[PDB]
Amino acid sequence: MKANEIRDLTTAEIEQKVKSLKEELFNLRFQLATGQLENTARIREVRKAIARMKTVIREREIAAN
RNA sequence: GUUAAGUUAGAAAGGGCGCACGGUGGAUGCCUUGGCACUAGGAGCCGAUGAAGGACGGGACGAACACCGAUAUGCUUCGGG
Repeated sequence: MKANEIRDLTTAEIEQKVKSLKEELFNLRFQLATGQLENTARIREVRKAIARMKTVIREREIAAN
């Protein structure tokens, strides 16, 4: 997964992919708060995903600049 | 069993001296995760590309330490295991 963010398209698809898993994160926090989420570690790994694959965007932008 | 007058062990409310067994308390013994004085070498600055230092906040519960900064208990990317 540490490579796919570079391998796939430059910037376009990562954007709505960010918004999609941010949707997932919001849903995860809501089910956590109401006390129904089971697979907890999902909450960690989605945030890790967000961090890494917007870090990729930042480094790509600065490198291009 | 009476006179009569003489003589003395006897006691324990409690207490004193030793003996035994306990409590408390943290002395002494032993130890060290800290500290002191120094030797040899490196280094002797940081800051508007925002410092030193903080407040606030981040974790599958929530406080505190430590780490971190809304990419928040971390990440990408060269290595070592």
